[PDB]
Amino acid sequence: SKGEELFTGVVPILVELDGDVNGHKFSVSGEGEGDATYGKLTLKFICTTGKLPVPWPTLVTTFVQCFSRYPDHMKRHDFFKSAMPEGYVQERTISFKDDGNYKTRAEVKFEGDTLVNRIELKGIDFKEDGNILGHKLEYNYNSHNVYITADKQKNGIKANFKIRHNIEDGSVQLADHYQQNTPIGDGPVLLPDNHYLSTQSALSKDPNEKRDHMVLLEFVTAAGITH
Repeated sequence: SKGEELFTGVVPILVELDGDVNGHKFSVSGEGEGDATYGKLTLKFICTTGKLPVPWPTLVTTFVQCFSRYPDHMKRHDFFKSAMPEGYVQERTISFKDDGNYKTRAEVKFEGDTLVNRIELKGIDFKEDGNILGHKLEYNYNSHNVYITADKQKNGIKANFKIRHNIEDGSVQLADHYQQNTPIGDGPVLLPDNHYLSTQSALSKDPNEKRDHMVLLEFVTAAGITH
């Protein structure tokens, strides 16, 4: 794709989110960089409204799959880069098992040479002292597979997957994800064969940062196709 060429080096990233979860209104700003050659993401997020009213891990998937490493032999399946620079809309429903749900709508596109992810998040149906609003989730993150399929009538893709959030009692909080992506621009985009993205993420804290924040290091590789 022409789009793919925009990602052969290190690209700066900005993330901006506004959220409302059970009437708790908040905003997050993130900065960092992506190196799709290595499937690599490094960012730091800050809650600019004070304390984040949900656990940081619950927002990781919402906070740029154009930075996934597509093996050369899978180039023709990379929708995400193909939509650039004009970008794509990304919508999800995230269903926290036996708790509430997030619905997210984001636009991912270049502003100059910077890759931007602007998100609106709405959460409803949460239990006041469930694992989310009760802040019972561990500050860590598991490794997943994101299953992608073409969505031809939308000129885009769908994804489904199961995120597992460890609970502080040793249990697990499932977050079912359903995702739809639609290109914004008029250039050709790639409609992929079925495949998946293999993810891993590490969460940390900046020892000098007293605002509520998250440091994220993530690696993602496309897989599931042999030739």
